[PDB]
Amino acid sequence: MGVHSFWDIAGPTARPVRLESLEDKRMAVDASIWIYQFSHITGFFRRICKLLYFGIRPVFVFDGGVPVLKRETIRQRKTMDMIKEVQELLSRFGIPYITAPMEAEAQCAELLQLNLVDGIITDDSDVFLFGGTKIYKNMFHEKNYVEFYDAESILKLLGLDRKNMIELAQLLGSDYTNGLKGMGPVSSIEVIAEFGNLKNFKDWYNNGQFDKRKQETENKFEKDLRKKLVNNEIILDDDFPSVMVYDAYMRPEVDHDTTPFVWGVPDLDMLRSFMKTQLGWPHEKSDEILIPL
DNA sequence: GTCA
Repeated sequence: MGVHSFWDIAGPTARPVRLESLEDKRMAVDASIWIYQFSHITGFFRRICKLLYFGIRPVFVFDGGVPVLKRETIRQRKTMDMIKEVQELLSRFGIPYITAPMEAEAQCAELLQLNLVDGIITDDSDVFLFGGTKIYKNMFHEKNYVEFYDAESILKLLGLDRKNMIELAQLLGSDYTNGLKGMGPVSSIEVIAEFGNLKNFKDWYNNGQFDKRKQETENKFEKDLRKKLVNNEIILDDDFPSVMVYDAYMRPEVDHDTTPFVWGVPDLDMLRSFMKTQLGWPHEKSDEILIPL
């Protein structure tokens, strides 16, 4: 997920962290993203166990609904009784969960900004756009280490602040915008490097679009860029950059609740029962995995 | 370099 291929750009700044080092950390986890995949009880259970195995204290976050901007965009790119059975599993695991007003990602970012969590576990790079600043990526790949990302390293090493990343999304694409046809990680980062921002990029493109001369006296990088935008027949309007896309990312609907989370030990019997009730499990299988933790 |  995320600004399409934004992870490609943020990429060079990742720093590998052993999962052992995460012991005792309060971590926001976007639950809705998991439900949108996972059978739905099995995946949760495995992932939850990996989490607890390493001593992570997770807070699961759920969507309170999908904003209109996100609905349109996903559709174009092409029971909730499952959500209950999973909050059942969580509660029986002692793990707290909240339902956000709108987006789990944006809410997750707010938990970090309020010191209710230490980091965000996510593979959705839109979390940077909503202002998330301490991201753990590839938590459920089969590895012993995870990739750590923070907004400061991105700032110092790449020269990209939060506004820059929202404008990167309007080139690359994301949960809110399709980006521009023909634009990927490298064209997009270079457009920001050359013009600083999208207004100067639109201006450069409209001012030379029919002025016969400037097009022949342009740098090579420009000459190739103009070509690609024209091949794709792109119209840079007064709608570009989008003010509403900027607004959805900069001020999303979020729950300023400042009440610290509480974590309980799991319950070895409520879980063994649970899995039997639903997944046709024995108390042998259940106990063998859990009891260690 | 950008997409199956």
